[PDB]
Amino acid sequence: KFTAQQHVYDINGVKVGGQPGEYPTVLIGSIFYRGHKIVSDGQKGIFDKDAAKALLDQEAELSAETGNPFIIDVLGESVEALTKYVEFILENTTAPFLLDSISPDVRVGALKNLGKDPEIQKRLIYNSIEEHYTEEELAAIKEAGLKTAVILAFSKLKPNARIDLLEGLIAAAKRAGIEQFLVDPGVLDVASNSWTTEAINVVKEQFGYPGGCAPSNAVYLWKKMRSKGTPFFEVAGAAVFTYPITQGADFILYGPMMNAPWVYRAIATTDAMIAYNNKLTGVKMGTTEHPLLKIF
Amino acid sequence: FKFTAQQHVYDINGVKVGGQPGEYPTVLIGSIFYRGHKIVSDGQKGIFDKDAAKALLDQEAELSAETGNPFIIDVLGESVEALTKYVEFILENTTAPFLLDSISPDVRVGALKNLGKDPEIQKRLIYNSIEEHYTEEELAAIKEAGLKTAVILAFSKKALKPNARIDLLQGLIAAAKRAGIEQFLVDPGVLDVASNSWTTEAINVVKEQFGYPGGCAPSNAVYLWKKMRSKGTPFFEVAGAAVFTYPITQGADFILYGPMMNAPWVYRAIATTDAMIAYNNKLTGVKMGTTEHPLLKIF
Ligand SMILES: CN1c2c(O)nc(N)nc2NC[C@@H]1CNc1ccc(C(=O)N[C@@H](CCC(=O)O)C(=O)O)cc1
Ligand SMILES: CN1c2c(O)nc(N)nc2NC[C@@H]1CNc1ccc(C(=O)N[C@@H](CCC(=O)O)C(=O)O)cc1
Repeated sequence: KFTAQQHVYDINGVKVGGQPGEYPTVLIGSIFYRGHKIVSDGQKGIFDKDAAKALLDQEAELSAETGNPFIIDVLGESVEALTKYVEFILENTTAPFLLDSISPDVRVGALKNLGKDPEIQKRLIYNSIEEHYTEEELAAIKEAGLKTAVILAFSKLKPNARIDLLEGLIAAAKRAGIEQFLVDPGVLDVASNSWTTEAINVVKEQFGYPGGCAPSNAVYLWKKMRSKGTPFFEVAGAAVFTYPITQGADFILYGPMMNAPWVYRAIATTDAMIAYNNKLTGVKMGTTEHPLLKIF
Repeated sequence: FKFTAQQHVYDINGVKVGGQPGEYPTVLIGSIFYRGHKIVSDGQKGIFDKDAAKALLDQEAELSAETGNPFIIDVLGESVEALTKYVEFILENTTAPFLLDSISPDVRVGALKNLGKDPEIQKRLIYNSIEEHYTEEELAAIKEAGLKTAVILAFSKKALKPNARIDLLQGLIAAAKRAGIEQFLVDPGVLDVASNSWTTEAINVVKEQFGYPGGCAPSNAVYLWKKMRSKGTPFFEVAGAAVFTYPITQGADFILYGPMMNAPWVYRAIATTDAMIAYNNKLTGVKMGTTEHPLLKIF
């Protein structure tokens, strides 16, 4: 149980945040990532629409099974590609999504192209407000009327240098008109997932913002474990992805959506055990759509 | 160094168990000759496929060498004859310490008599377990054999809540000490998959207050979880990995992971959790007690 009153956000019906055991973990799957084989052209955003739709439908089916809500991590390396990717996601799921590029120019460029349909405001989450945020990003976010952003509380390493960042990143996000802050302290490698999780606990303990991370960042490149094949890679992946949840995290970017079938079953199990602690902490489940009431 | 109490680290025939989080790798305890282990043709006389049994022990040694997770064998028996034969086989076919494991105190004492005095028994045999309703005969049998390590099942129908379970110790530790036990592996018990969170909280209380190595059998309900197991591979294994790694994330020292056939996936999951926990040591100042650790092996 965290000292700070925990912020629970409703993003187009997706609840995220609260005391551990209050709400299920929100699972965030990546689509059109670098080397996503359904993409034939990452510059023009040419991709297999049948394959993309099949991933979105699988996500909805797994979400319905476990009670873990989903937000799509929509990656793009160009304004043209990310715009087409988001247009596809808008039409083919109801889920909220991350507008995700490592380039702030791609993110702002895509935002301008996507326009001012109120569906953008309701579903689009800015990924992310980072250490080197620009006044232009803040102004573009405000002009778009976005209310949720990922805050990437990461620099160049200890949890303390990550909190130092929160003018802070929260103050900057507030200037952009952001009211809902999804705090991501960043993940540098597999081993230091423990450092990230430490930063997550400070965020929830001190501020009560939802806290999460991308434990996916180095796991898929861990060839020594991945080369062992199934189910050895998947249980190692499960250990890494569930670790932040055991330390009270609210959301996980689990990497490529093709991994959803094993990720959801692992994360749902951790959620169920943590919610059983509610009986000792006095925490009330915020929803009956929870792994504890679904997976047994 | 999250626990207040100085943590006991035990050396059981070279297997280190205990410490502060990230100091030592998780000790993994696989079950052999469990009820409906299909390598047993006769559970009453203890007739088993010795080649299949040796293959499991050899696989355990290989996985242990790969990750650095040490191993103790959970030797289950339903009769004095069977458990005697199982322990005689384990003694000759591995160096690993082992749990003398029956739910019947009469079977545990019976097997102890059959095995009798042997410096190997005093070195490697761990009594599984000293329980709420222990008998004076058990304590006298344990002292006669000269055992120095026992599992303490800190569980009662009357003590479901974490604080209540550990209240049994002081008590169960006194009973063990009367039997000449010097090393206590505290197991608060696992009733179901969901209440592993309760078991893990009980492990935290033991380590916080007493500093005894704390562990459990998250295996107890996992293999009977039909809804998840019916999904098959790798869905059952990642769900089982979530259950088995959970106590370790909260500072537990050893896991009874169930049937040894599961060791290939269990070792890879637990080694990963151990590696991440040990990387925290750069911030707490805990010194890894050994270089034979997942953090230095799995990457
Ligand atoms: C960088 N990381 C991240 C983060 O840490 N925080 C936020 N908010 N957003 C993001 N977005 C992107 C990323 C999370 N998503 C990921 C992370 C990693 C991969 C990945 O490893 N892909 C593989 C190829 C796919 C594969 O091997 O299966 C690669 O080698 O690049 C794919 C997607
Ligand atoms: C009860 N539990 C336990 C415990 O909680 N604490 C201690 N110290 N020792 C023990 N020893 C026995 C047990 C831990 N080991 C286990 C737990 C469960 C199983 C198990 O579910 N076996 C089943 C399923 C076999 C299978 O489906 O693979 C069987 O039919 O035998 C097999 C072994």
